Amino acid sequence: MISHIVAMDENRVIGKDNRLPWHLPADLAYFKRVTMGHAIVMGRKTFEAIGRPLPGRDNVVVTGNRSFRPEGCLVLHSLEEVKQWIASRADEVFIIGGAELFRATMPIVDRLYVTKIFASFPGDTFYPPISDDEWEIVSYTPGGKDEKNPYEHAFIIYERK
Repeated sequence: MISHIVAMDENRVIGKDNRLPWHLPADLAYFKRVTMGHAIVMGRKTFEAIGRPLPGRDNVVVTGNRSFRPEGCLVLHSLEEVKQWIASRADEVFIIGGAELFRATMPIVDRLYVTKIFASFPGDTFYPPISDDEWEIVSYTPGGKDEKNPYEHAFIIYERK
């Protein structure tokens, strides 16, 4: 199936000035372990902030510009190209970002891996609302606050009701 994977704070902030306002190694390691060997799908801003394809993942970028063609990535330019690509999928695919792409794909996704950080940070981009009428928690794992991870957090998995 197709899944969203995202880290957000108490107010659903997912970014500030194209960067993350927090640093949580535990979440980066979780993201890496979960996405390893799988396709990750991201918008242009997300790819740009990363700068290069993530190793061990099949990197996919969704942007319209046909001149945008970073090395080591599949680029999907239209709603038709994205659906056809989605239609052939068999393994779990991860949409990793861009509030815009998260919004565009919410309807074809059946699972959300949400890392909730229990703190508030400056933010200018947010993950959309998760409807209680549409989603329900199927897994919840408290995270470990320590010297490397300065905030309480939790790894949550939602699936459709």
